[PDB]
Amino acid sequence: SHYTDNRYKMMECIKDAGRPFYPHKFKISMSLPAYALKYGNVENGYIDKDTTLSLSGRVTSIRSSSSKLIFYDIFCEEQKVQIIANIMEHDISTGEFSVSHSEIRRGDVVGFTGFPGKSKRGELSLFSKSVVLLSPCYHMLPTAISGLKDQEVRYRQRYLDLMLNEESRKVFKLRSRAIKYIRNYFDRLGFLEVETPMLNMIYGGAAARPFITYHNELETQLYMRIAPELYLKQLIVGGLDKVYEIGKNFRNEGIDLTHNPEFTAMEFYMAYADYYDLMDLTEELISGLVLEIHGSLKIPYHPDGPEGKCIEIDFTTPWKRFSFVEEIESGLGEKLKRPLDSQENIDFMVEMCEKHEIELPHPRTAAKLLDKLAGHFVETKCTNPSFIIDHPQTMSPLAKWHREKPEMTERFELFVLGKELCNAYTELNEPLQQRKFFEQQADAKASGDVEACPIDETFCLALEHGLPPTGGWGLGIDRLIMFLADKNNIKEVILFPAMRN
Amino acid sequence: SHYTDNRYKMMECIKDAGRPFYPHKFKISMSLPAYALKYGNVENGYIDKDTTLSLSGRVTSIRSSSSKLIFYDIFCEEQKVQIIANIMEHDISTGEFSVSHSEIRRGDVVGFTGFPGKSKRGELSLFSKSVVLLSPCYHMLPTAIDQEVRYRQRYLDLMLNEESRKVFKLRSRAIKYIRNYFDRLGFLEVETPMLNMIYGGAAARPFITYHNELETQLYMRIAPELYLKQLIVGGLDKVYEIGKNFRNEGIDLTHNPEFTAMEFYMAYADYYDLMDLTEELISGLVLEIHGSLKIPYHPDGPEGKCIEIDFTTPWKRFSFVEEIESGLGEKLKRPLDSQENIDFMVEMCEKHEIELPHPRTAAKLLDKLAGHFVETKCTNPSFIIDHPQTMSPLAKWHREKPEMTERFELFVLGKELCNAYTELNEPLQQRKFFEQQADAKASGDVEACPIDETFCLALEHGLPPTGGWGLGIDRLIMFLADKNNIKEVILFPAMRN
Ligand SMILES: NCCCC[C@H](N)C(=O)NS(=O)(=O)OC[C@H]1O[C@@H](n2cnc3c(N)ncnc32)[C@H](O)[C@@H]1O
Ligand SMILES: NCCCC[C@H](N)C(=O)NS(=O)(=O)OC[C@H]1O[C@@H](n2cnc3c(N)ncnc32)[C@H](O)[C@@H]1O
Ligand SMILES: [Cl-]
Ligand code: NA
Repeated sequence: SHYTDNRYKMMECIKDAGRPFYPHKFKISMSLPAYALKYGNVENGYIDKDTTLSLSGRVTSIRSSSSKLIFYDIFCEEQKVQIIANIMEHDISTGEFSVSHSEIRRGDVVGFTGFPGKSKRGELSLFSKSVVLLSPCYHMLPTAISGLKDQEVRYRQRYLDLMLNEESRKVFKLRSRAIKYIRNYFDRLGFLEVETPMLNMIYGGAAARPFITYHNELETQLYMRIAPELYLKQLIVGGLDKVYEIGKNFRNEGIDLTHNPEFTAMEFYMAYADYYDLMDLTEELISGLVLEIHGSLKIPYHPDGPEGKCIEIDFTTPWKRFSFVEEIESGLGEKLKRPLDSQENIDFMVEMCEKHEIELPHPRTAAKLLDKLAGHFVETKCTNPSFIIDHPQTMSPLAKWHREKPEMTERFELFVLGKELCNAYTELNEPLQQRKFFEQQADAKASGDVEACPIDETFCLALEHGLPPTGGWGLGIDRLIMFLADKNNIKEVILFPAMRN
Repeated sequence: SHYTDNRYKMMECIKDAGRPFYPHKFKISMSLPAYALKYGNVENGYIDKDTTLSLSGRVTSIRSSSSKLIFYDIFCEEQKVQIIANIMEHDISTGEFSVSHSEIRRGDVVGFTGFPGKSKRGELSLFSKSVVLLSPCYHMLPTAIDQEVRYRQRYLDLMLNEESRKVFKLRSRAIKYIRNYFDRLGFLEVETPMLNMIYGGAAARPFITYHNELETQLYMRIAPELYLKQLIVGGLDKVYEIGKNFRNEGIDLTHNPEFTAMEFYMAYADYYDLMDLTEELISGLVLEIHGSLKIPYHPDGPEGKCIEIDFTTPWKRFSFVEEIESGLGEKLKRPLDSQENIDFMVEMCEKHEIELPHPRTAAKLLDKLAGHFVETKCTNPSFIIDHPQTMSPLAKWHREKPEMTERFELFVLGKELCNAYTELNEPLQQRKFFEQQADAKASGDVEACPIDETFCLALEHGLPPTGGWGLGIDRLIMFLADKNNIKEVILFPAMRN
């Protein structure tokens, strides 16, 4: 592009002519938002020639109306301000007027000094005496994201999206706001926020394939964590009673509209809670947060982008419960075989998948087949926030056996519009069973289940020191933002999402 | 261990007799802190047989004073309560008195139900009618805190040693204060990728991993710097991030392979602004935690000697090259990255018995000299300033000093806490300095970073004048909590073997 080349040449001409080249420090008098706050309500034509002020931002517009007069718009911290540069007011010690302004291009980061007020037409303005080129833009910028080459430019060059698209900036402010609300909710309950390792000698705490790496000096392989669950429960053994953690998990899996290989999760562990308590807390936290952002519990959503239809999500509590096995059997019209992990039920579930054209998982463990059946018959019923509850033990190796239902656990997942938001349970705190389920996990992994975890002996030893009855819970922060901010693509709520190619 | 095997045998006998086996839910009437608050003032010997309460904690002591009377201490949420179990009050529907209590051991997590009050001797007590085993402990616990056990079994350290719990509460309080400092300034907290196609932003060897679906090698981030600056190009003006970095390097008293760093980027700041902010932020936090700017520190552990660290402002500044030349009694050769000065710095390291770096780049030699001559003088919080450009590939050239940059490091007791600078925002130079890093890496420098074209393209869209800054949260907690081992401030630190 000839434009980038010429700009470099211009900057070389500036630097070798002794003129301002990338000044180190520009001292603004106030922000542009502060400027609009102080001066936005003056009368049209008002100017305070007794006050000199320095302002800075990115040039979004240049218009020379005459040989004597140049109009700029600059933008900074969500505020636009017009600069009126009149040759009569020009500080000639900064160079001749026409030379000073010939160095400026739309998109440049620049400073101005001048008198505050309002043009006779009512535009909030600075009547400038000087202009300083702080940081030039070397590329021709479009006017909006609509002028970009493709819309993947928004994700690969996020600075362009943030520069040109106010809706993108709003998303990441909302994301911060929601996380603040969430922290405050648990801080007020007396929780302690902790950090537990993202480098693990043994990965665990979820059904997910890990990233593998290696520590040279300790001569050992490590896994990026797929979940903090196993460390956090050890803190409850240690007596901290209420802990939470907000941070990244790493899952070496495919990317789609609701999966990024790193994502932000919150987990908390509350001694003496069970999953009934956790269901009530989930409803209270999420509906409070929805109310905080939206002013009611019925919020809009565009499932096919904003050129599509607009639906309503109703967060009114209490939310519907679906029982895992019962809702599958209602969809099938017959019962699963018992025990659920028998070879007989495994064969039956295979024949049910092929009957209902459900893509088989690999390998064909009972847990993975149950999950496929659930995704087909149950998760698709979850339009408004719904709990899917009481998952079979065989697919929940860390959830405590259900106090009433054989073969099930005290577990729930929260689903919104068929997408999973939360995973939670009464915690398994019995070491014999826990060891047994770890062995079954290790067996599945050895059979090719890349989402099954190895046995963690350190964790079994911790349970032998006595984990109090405890309730635990995990939430996908990014997926929460998708719903709060009305995005159907997770790449909209992560600043630098993973991209192919 | 016979004790562990025997406890498994007890729990099977319990399960097979239909007796309580890991109850799913125990509803406490109130917490032990709440119980202490409500009844801790009643007269001695007082008892309210009209009020029945349920309490739970971990058993810390069992005294079976007679066949009819058993005293327990339970502990939960930092509060101890005594349980007085008299056979005449026992709910025999839960088992005969002797059978119910034969199932409990020290260290078990248990619940009790009974009447509130105070023993005649004046101890806050529950006069219990029942006991329920909630989660047994299968191991004999010591009265008190190898001491490497504290780090490999952190739950035992927390269970038994209040000081360990105090540290991690202090850590939380400190991070809260820091978030609040920047939130009130209008900063926006952000999250940038920990998996990187290209590592950069620091001098460190990365961890290497691999994403199978995309068939691409990846690095874990050594720092978020390059992404965060892209956010200032995007116009967010004031951002910060608090999270893990990953560095594939040796562990010692101040290094863990993952650690918690805070970085922030402030449009229109330079490094003099950032020095003033560092002073205000840190001294205010020290004063908040300690009630003065002079605090104790034990460099050789708690039984060793105790010194005083003084955070009174303004803090000392040391100029990087000038202080080295003071220590040498002679001047470095110019330019500092010429082969002549590289050879001269090698001579100076041999003369002063400073171990040589590999490879022997100007930058790493300069670092070794500074480590010997300048970092050692930083007892109280001190800024080392104006690093040569050759060791500062992302820092903007000094407005006055040739070959130097507008950079500082904060040191405390000879340990690095902060690294900050006026950000380089001129793309031509930045490309040149990335090319020199790539050359160093190709010559064997495993801490030099490859060229990141996506960052250079970002700078061509115009990065405002900006000041940026990183802090090692863990190392800060070390001084605030008076620990000389980074393993004391990280819940699950990395361990050898
Ligand atoms: N002891 C109770 C269980 C706690 C949570 C458990 N350790 C766990 O990790 N569950 S999870 O369901 O695998 O992850 C929690 C949430 O993370 C979200 N998640 C999972 N994978 C991804 C990906 N790849 N991107 C984004 N969000 C994701 C989703 O909302 C899940 O409900
Ligand atoms: N643009 C301004 C520069 C910002 C910081 C820069 N990106 C950076 O990473 N500097 S750093 O010095 O490499 O890391 C910041 C701090 O992290 C701390 N640190 C570094 N390595 C470790 C390790 N290994 N463990 C613990 N703490 C560590 C130490 O306090 C450093 O001052
Ligand atoms: Cl002393
Ligand atoms: Na309700």
